[PDB]
Order: sequence, then C-alpha cells, then structure tokens
Amino acid sequence: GLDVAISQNGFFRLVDSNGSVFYSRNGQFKLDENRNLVNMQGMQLTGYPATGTPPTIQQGANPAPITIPNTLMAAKSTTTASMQINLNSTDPVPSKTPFSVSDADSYNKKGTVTVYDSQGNAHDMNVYFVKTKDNEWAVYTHDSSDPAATAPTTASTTLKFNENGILESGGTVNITTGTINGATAATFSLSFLNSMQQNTGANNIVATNQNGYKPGDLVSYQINNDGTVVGNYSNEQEQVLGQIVLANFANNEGLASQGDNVWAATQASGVALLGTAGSGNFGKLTNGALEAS
Repeated sequence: GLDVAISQNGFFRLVDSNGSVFYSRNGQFKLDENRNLVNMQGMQLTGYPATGTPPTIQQGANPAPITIPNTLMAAKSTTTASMQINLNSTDPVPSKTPFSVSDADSYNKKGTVTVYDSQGNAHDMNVYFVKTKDNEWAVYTHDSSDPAATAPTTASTTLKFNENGILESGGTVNITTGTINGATAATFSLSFLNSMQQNTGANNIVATNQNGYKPGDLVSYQINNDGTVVGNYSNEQEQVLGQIVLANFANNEGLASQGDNVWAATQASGVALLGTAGSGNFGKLTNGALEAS
C-alpha cells in the first residue's frame, strides 16, 4: 500500500479497465495482481512507459497504465572476484611439502570466496597462500564444491611485493571453477588489488567480493519527487519502471465531480494538458514514497 497524495495542484491521471480517463489528487495505491497501481475503485494510475536497454523515459510517450512487473530476472555467473589480504613479512616458509589442501602446515593462510555459475550453483573457491621466499607468495585455488576437481599442485598465481610491501605483480588471474550437477563452470578474473605485505602482523583477509548471484528474490520500490517509479533489486541494481504523469486544466472549476475527490474533464474545463512533477507547469511531488516488497 503506497501513499503519495497531493496537497498541491496537479491531479493523478487514472483509467478504468475500459480506457476511460479520470483524475484525482488521492494518492492511495495498491499493487494488484495485474501489476498495476490501483486506487480503491480499481482504476489504474497512468504514466509514461519505460523503453530500451537500459530502460529510460522518453519525452514522446503516450501515458499508459503503470506496470511494476513483475517478471523475475535470470541468474548471473560470476566474472569478477576480489580478495584483499594482509600478509606477514615475518611468516615462515612452510617446511612441510608438498602443498596440500589437507595438510594445514603446508600453507600460510586459507581464504574462501563463493562464486556462482550460470545455473546459480554455489562454488566455494578456496584460496591458499604459500610463502615461497622473501616477498613472494604462491597462490593455489580449488573448487571445494566439485568432488571431481583435481587437487591443486601448481599455483594459479604468485604475488610479489616490493620493499614497501605494495603489490607489484601477479595480482590478477583468470580462474575456472569445477562443474556441479551437469552445469557449466564459471570463469572469472580474481583480483588481489590492495593486498599488502605488512612488516609485522598476522595473515588476515580484510575483504572479498564477487559479482555473481543465484536467481534470487529482491527488495523495494519507490516513487521519486519527479514521479519516476524505480525498483530496487537484491543484486544491488535498479530499474526504472515508469513515470507518473500529472495533468492541469485551463478551467478547474469546469471539471465534473465524480465523488470522492475524483474528477472528469468536460468541455467547460478544457482538455487535460499533461506533464511531469518538477518540470514545466508542475512542481515536484512533496516527497515521494518508498515501500518494501
């Protein structure tokens, strides 16, 4: 239940299911099963549609019932990931060889980042750091979520730090996951940007990130003060969904009262002249609204 009623001039422009056009300052809307914003009589709020990719609102558009679709979005295979680590320059070179994901004294640090394939399966990617000599650290990776994956015997990259402990080379490497339940692997660039070798400390992962996700439910929608309607999604992205139109008449005294505070245009009032809040004839909405799904 949204509330964007108008203490100002301007009317919202509504249509009934037959396309007849009505006007009201009442701003109480519910999102119905048809994915329209409707008043208590079931009339549909109208505005300019969004078109293109990315979707945008054009100046040339016919007002139409606002929709807030409601259709899902696909999954998203990971193509980037990052891990920022602080490594201890005083760490020992492990004496236990060879490196093995199962021998905890064969490496200096282990971290994890969960990535996704196109089907949305999670792959828990384990990342192991093995100090090889002064200022150099071999990095092994392994998809812990794939039982058929070969154990890592060769490093995916080697981090080299300069005398000041700043990352000098080896900080970017393409990784391919294993496969899960017959689905194709993810292939992503793994970045160690902003990783450093401290003069003294304990090996510690400060941050990880990646850009994939599972077909997953999302979050909120809002009406901005220019009447643009935007959806907010759980992938940290947004989509414009429409833009509410306002109407003005040459003679408001001529409008036919329909009861409640709803009105119809007449010969006496003149035709509705349309625009948007915050432009031309119309000032901004007093605030807008924000609603969780």
